[PDB]
Amino acid sequence: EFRPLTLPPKLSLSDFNEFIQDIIRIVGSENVEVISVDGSYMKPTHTHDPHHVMDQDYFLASAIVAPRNVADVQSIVGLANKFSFPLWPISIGRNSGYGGAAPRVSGSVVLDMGKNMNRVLEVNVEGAYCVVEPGVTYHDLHNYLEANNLRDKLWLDVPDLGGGSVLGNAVERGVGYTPYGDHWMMHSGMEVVLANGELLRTGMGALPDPKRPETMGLKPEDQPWSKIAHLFPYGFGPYIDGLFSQSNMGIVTKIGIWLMPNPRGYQSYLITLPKDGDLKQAVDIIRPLRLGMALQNVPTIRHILLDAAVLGDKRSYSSRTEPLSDEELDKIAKQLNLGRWNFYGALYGPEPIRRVLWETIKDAFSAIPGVKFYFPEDTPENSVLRVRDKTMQGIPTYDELKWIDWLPNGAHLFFSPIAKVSGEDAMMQYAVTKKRCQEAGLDFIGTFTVGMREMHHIVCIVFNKKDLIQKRKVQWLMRTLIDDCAANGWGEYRSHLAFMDQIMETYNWNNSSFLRFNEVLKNAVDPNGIIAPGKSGVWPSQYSHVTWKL
Amino acid sequence: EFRPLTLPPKLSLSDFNEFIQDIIRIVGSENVEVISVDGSYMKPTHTHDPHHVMDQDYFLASAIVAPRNVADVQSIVGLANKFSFPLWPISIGRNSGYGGAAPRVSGSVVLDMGKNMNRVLEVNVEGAYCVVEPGVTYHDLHNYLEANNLRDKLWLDVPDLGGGSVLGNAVERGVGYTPYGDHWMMHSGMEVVLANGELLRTGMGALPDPKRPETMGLKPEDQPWSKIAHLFPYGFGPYIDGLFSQSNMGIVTKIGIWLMPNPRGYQSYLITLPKDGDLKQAVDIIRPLRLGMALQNVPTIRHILLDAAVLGDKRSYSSRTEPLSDEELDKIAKQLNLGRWNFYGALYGPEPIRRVLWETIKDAFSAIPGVKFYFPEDTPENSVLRVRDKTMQGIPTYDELKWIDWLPNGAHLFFSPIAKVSGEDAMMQYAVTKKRCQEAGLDFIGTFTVGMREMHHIVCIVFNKKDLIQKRKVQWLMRTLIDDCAANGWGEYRSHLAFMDQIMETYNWNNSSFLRFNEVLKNAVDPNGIIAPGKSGVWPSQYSHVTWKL
Ligand SMILES: *Cc1cc2c(cc1C)nc1c(=O)[nH]c(=O)nc-1n2C[C@H](O)[C@H](O)[C@H](O)COP(=O)(O)OP(=O)(O)OC[C@H]1O[C@@H](n2cnc3c(N)ncnc32)[C@H](O)[C@@H]1O
Ligand SMILES: *Cc1cc2c(cc1C)nc1c(=O)[nH]c(=O)nc-1n2C[C@H](O)[C@H](O)[C@H](O)COP(=O)(O)OP(=O)(O)OC[C@H]1O[C@@H](n2cnc3c(N)ncnc32)[C@H](O)[C@@H]1O
Repeated sequence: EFRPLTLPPKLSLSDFNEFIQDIIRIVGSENVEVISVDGSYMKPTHTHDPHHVMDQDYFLASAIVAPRNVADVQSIVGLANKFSFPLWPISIGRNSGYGGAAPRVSGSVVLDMGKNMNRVLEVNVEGAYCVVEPGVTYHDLHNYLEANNLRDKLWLDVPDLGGGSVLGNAVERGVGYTPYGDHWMMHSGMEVVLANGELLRTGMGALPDPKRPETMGLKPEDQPWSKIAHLFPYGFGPYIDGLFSQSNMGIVTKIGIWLMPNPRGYQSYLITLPKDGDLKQAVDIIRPLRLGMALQNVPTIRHILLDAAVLGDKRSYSSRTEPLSDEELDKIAKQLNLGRWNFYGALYGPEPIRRVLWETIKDAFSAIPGVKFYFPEDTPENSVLRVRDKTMQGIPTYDELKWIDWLPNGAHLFFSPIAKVSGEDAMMQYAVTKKRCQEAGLDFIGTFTVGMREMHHIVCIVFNKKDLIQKRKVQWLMRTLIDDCAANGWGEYRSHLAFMDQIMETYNWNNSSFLRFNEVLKNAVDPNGIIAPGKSGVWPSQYSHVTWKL
Repeated sequence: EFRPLTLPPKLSLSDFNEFIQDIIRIVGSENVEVISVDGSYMKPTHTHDPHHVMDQDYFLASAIVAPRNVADVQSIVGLANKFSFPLWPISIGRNSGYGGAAPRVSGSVVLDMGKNMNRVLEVNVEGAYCVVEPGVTYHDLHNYLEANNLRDKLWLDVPDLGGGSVLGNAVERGVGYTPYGDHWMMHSGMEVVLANGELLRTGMGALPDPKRPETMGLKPEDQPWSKIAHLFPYGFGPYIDGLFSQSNMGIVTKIGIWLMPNPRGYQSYLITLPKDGDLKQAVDIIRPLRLGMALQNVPTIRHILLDAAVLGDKRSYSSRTEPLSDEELDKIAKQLNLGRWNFYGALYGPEPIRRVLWETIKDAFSAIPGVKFYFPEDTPENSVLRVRDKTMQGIPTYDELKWIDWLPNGAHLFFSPIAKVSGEDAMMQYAVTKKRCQEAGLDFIGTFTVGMREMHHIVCIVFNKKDLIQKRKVQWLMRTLIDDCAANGWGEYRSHLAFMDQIMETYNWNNSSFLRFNEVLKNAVDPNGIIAPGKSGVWPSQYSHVTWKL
């Protein structure tokens, strides 16, 4: 196709054309869209940032290509090398709040790996795992399990929503809510196309399945894995798996994810915490309970405005233009039957064991006056618990999409520091975050998701994506929480596109030895710097720091 | 000093002699030894492989050097990059069975990091971790907890002996026997000196601790870590940590390791299995018990001779010079009241929970005919249950050292394939391995250790290090088994010095793609190839493959 809206850097129009002509020859014109519209969650955009904090067309694709299979990927990459054409690989592109499917560098070909590379590759029962291609959503896989009577033997692990890529999310090191909630941790045996075009599998993926007649002359892409590939991550030698999560080191085409066996007993629950300051003692209680396997999963501590926004928009609670007061949140608390904070957990296993745990948990949260315990049955039917009852047993839902509409043309953006699993520290993070929010005039909205020794603090910034004063005030808000949080020893675990640079600039111990060593590994595997340049602040040498850093 | 037995490649007497006087000026002569003796476990050698299968002097150092502090290491690294000198960084060198301290390339300096770098830097109770310099053995750290009555709050996780380096083991991807047995996956935040000489801290350890008067003007090395440095491995960006396990990509100077809080109740146990055959049905039972969480640690499945060898040498069972018959092991089994395979585990937490689990396990294993269940109390003073009942609660011990002395000049070598957790696979592998040991004229000795979805199969080759006819047969055994298991789809998880190249060539999916990529990264970060050339079969460009591989 003829003439695009932004060309990649140093590339003439002539080339872009002799390039996209060559891509069209391989993939067919059906699998190429050249850009010369925000959409929705269900039909996600592949061109730009749908919850945009910078101008709408700031991070913008030049093309979008949907490779049919692994070989088309090698063919594309070969070409990208020949033309020095940056590539932005996506799986589903539902990475909203972090940029969605937009390229960090405008002009890049967005690689729609998920459109056609779709297959649930294997579901293995006795080894309790699955292999997945980029195009399998959480829902795709769920329906795979149901339509195979498999929901009786194995369970999933889902984020808040069901539309996200299984492998896409995992390489982002994202987080879910059962005992198998550490998604990256649950991987074994990845397949990757390298910057140079070669296919690599990792771990025991590197151990070939022994020759037999059935598998002869199969393209490497299409070859089976040897037994232990998806059972043991480490293989032998240096353990390079993690070079492919939050990286531009590779394009991931296959991943193994371990699936949790049906526990033979399930029960979700809600603990409501009356006062705002009950976060402090709550976290303090969750701490020995996490480290000692009374809490089996990844429980969440939600802010009252998180649940409030799922149920109804802002305009239905107050007409005010400024943020909500402390009295007015107690009013939304007493209203919905929730606390200021709300702690959602789940128990897994046979009744005998659930029994003891639950008494231990109840009897621990009892030192907080006015506390209240609910099973899903006890609550209203539109309740958030009644949604997370599904979420913490591996069932994909979409109800939690509703909080994005807490403001007119709603858009979210995550500020995601990590805090100690100590009540003192969590308050500190809160008060530091809560303060700047009120300065930018945003309401505070967030969850703590409870890891073993860590808490992901998801500060949910919603903003009117068509209010230009406010978008700029969020930018100022973000850039400041980052710096503030650092000045207090907190770094963010994951980053939006426009804060990649700054957040990375945050981990500068010993004069940025981490980024330097990272850069070194980038230039070695991607000589011409074509895979996802700029991702996580890692820039190859042909991209000037002065020109490209934000 | 002046005249070693072996110079490194390409390096003159005069050059070596300058390097050596130079190193002496930094570290002091009482930290430098030039070599111009096999030691014990209680005092390990630093020059060569003490359980040598190759000639005794085959893997040999030109000298040992012991840096006092991290700056020393940098200084040394810089001399090595100047003179083109191979380093071989150890912590303790108790890698008996895998080469001990021996340098893969002879003429290397062995860097004894543990001799002075020695300290438990931290033990944090709320965080339930520690920070550890290379020299902190398991016992050392155990003793550190006792001197602060922390034994009552925090528990270790330990390998079969107490001598190993906490981080030595950890970066070899070692294994122990509590809920915390996967040692590598219990690190957070490590410190590395790169081949270039620059100091790197990984993960959150790259977010620096914010400034305050009390820490002003400290060298990088001595600086505190930010609050989330040993709580959250991932940090931000590409996750390089695994690049430093079982590789030559740096010298580790510190590490964080998670510590398990006292569970509040602990019972260990021995289930014995009568027939050689029972191995099969046993493993099928393990599978759901492991996968559903009835089995909380890494339990092991032990071959009779291992136990037997703990209790006396071979000469204490038969004057036989050749392998013990199948029927003789039946005699031995009954002799000390064990089965032909023995299962050891433990239960963690309060009485109510342990009960329910320890029933779930009784019932499951009872399907095996002639089964028998022993708590520690039920067995004789000398028991392996008694030794292990300490081990699966993080107590250092040394009893299991005896089995090394099954044969007159007993030395052990490990063959370490992974197996699925399936009785049918386990049996196939066992059969492949037993057969070959037989053709080699050796007693088959071995444990499976139970990972969640895989089994570590340690075939324990013990042999008489002065028998040359035997040395050669173990050499034939090892190399035959490696291949055999590859032909049946099974890779080795960890390697001895003499088998590193071969093991790697086993992981040759898609025309050795895994090795090649590995070599790229290596050469990038080690322009001069001075860090441990040839570990894991990963050779820098200056080391020609023809000259250097076995
Ligand atoms: C809006 C929102 C988001 C959200 C959430 C709740 C709401 C209402 N709750 C989440 C949660 O509970 N847990 C979680 O991890 N994320 C949460 N989010 C954020 C986000 O929506 C989800 O994480 C979502 O699953 C991520 O989107 P997706 O799975 O579609 O990933 P992607 O769009 O493809 O892009 C992710 C990044 O990964 C890299 N990538 C992806 N595939 C490849 C391949 N195969 N090769 C190389 N790199 C790949 C890209 O760099 C891209 O930036
Ligand atoms: C003889 C024996 C061995 C044994 C065992 C039982 C017996 C009777 N049981 C083991 C077990 O249960 N689990 C396990 O993982 N290993 C077992 N072994 C083997 C061995 O005894 C122990 O594993 C021991 O812990 C290993 O020795 P050590 O901990 O002392 O390690 P090292 O010799 O100092 O070094 C080993 C390799 O690690 C790399 N290394 C070490 N230090 C560094 C630094 N600081 N930087 C970078 N790399 C480092 C080197 O590659 C070195 O060769």
